[PDB]
Amino acid sequence: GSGEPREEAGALGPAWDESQLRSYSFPTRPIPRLSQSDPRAEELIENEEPVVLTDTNLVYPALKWDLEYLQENIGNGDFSVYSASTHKFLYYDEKKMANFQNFKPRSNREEMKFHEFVEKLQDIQQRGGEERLYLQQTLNDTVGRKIVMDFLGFNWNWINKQQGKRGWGQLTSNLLLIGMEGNVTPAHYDEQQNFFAQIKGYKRCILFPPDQFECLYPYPVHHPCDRQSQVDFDNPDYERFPNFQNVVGYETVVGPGDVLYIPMYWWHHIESLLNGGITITVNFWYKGAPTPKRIEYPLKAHQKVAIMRNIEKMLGEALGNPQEVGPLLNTMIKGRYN
Amino acid sequence: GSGEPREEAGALGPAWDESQLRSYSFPTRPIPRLSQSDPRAEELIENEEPVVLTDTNLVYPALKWDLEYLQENIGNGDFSVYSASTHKFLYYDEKKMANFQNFKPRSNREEMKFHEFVEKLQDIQQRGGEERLYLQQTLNDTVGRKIVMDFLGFNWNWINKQQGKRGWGQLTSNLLLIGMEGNVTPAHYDEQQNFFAQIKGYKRCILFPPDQFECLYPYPVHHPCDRQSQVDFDNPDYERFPNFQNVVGYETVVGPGDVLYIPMYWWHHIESLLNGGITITVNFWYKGAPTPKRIEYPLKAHQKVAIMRNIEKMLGEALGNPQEVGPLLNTMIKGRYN
Ligand SMILES: O=C(O)Cc1cs/c(=N\C(=O)[C@@H]2CCN(S(=O)(=O)c3ccccc3)C2)n1O
Ligand SMILES: O=C(O)Cc1cs/c(=N\C(=O)[C@@H]2CCN(S(=O)(=O)c3ccccc3)C2)n1O
Ligand SMILES: [Zn+2]
Ligand SMILES: [Zn+2]
Repeated sequence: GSGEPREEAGALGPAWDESQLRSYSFPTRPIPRLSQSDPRAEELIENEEPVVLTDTNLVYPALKWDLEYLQENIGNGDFSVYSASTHKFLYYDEKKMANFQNFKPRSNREEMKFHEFVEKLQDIQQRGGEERLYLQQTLNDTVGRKIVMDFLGFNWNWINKQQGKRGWGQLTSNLLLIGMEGNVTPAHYDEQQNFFAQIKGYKRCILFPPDQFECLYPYPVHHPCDRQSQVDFDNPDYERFPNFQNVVGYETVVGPGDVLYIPMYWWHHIESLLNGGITITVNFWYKGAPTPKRIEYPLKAHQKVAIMRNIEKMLGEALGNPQEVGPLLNTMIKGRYN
Repeated sequence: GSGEPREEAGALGPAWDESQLRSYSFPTRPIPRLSQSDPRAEELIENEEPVVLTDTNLVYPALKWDLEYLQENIGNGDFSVYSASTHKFLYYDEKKMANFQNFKPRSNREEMKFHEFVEKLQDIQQRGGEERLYLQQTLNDTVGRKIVMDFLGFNWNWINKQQGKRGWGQLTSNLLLIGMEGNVTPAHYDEQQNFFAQIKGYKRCILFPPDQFECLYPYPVHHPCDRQSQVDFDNPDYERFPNFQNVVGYETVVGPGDVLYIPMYWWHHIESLLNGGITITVNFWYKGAPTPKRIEYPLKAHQKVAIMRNIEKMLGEALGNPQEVGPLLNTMIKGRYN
């Protein structure tokens, strides 16, 4: 999967061991770890394939970040902090909750100050509780001068050259992620290009190419969990999701200084290693390049994914009610295309 | 189904008996036979429900038509004549035959003069052959003066008032249908409003409302047999088409002078009665009224049918190949909406 664990400099031991990885039913192949100066890494990014770049220095000034330094300097703004009773955080589109009245939400959001999230995490650790927290906040203007200086110290030269070379849209946001050990963001896909810059701790990243759509069974587009896989990776229901027995992933473990390119529409399952301490990540999201004027066949897998999304959307509007999308689609194919 | 057979005037016996009707697996209810002056008949047509009008005099001058009079006066143009080895005529869109290379056609068209079709039918009857023929030709300018006079004698006053009252488009064509006894046009639906004017002989008409789409399993839109039911009414495959066990039809027998309104998108199965002689029919097709500017919910069944047709069409163009429509639709719903 992730290969034999890397050895940290200065003979400080292995960065992790296989007992910090969760157990799943599918095989994986390693994502390549390359230098940013390696043309193989440019070839991968251009072909919209994942790659771990080891030496971008993208967030070099942020490698000194921890909770004390952040609490001291990140400012007095509000931070979105997500809770969870188990290791799996259950995200959902709150705007789409109206369409599914029989939807029980289980990972609630709560805005708080940074110093509150820090002492709330210290609250849990000593009381021995099993509640998990996950801070996920877009970096804004309300951060202190020191964080602004660190932010200005990012390798904007390298990443801006990446944005122009690939024809991507401009940077949409930076997401700061601080998570507890063992936290799991379940498999889902995003519609923007992602540079996943690891800062503190180690995160296991399992990626699935867009052509695995058939094996990962995303929720209906109108469901609050749109773009998330319905499959419970810890207890896969092979009767509902038989092609999950065919899924093959791409796996890597990113540590401080690593930058993982997650191509747009690629599924990713992200977990903070067991017993590995808190994790810190900053993401760089770019809107993908505009679709070519004339079409090249055969279509890319992510184009077919977008086609399916648009059919579901347009059908929900045409029928007036997203709940009728399913029965019409079954009416369309039953005994005609299946 | 069609009720007890009507008694012809002058004590000339029953117009038909139940032994001239084919045997099928589904129940039926009678289509109402009404006077054109009956408001119930106007209510049915306005609600796009079938009705048999008994006294339109729509094609009154044509009631004297037979093969001798037609051969004498219909002119020297070409007439499309369809052949068939069995009673079921297998029509298909020749333009869509490219998409389905593994399609074997079994009811071939052949253009000929009217006098040839007449003596070819006399050829078959005396040689005892089992080959069937079905003349289906749009009436054009190349018809003799006498047929023009008969055509001018149609009740244009009544039918034009119908066209304006319902907001329909203008008349698209008149189809002259001359068929042999026992001929069957299998179940299919049309996208225009139809006034089905019976002239000679009797035809059993079995209609299914558009909301029976699920029970009648039409071919893929890109298939040459688009808009036709895949179900063999003489040997229904309940394993492929389980909801055909739920279908209920509307049934009637039309004779000379009867006009059957077949509403747009209504399925119809039309058969010339066994041992009943040749049949003559003229159809009047009108494009339906333009769809209302703002939408009224819930949708009509035929609107959902049109929605499904457009998804299949647009998907075939987007993917570049109609053969990929099926697998993408299954990919879309398998384990997500089913
Ligand atoms: O725990 C982890 O490390 C894994 C993890 C935490 S958050 C996350 N992803 C996201 O938060 C967004 C939500 C929607 N998309 S988006 O449409 O591309 C977009 C991008 C920019 C602005 C708005 C929308 C990705 N991942 O994968
Ligand atoms: O044997 C019988 O009596 C039954 C029978 C014989 S032919 C027939 N139907 C048709 O020939 C057309 C083919 C396509 N449509 S259409 O889109 O509405 C249309 C209408 C006008 C111009 C062009 C297209 C109906 N039926 O039902
Ligand atoms: Zn994501
Ligand atoms: Zn028809």
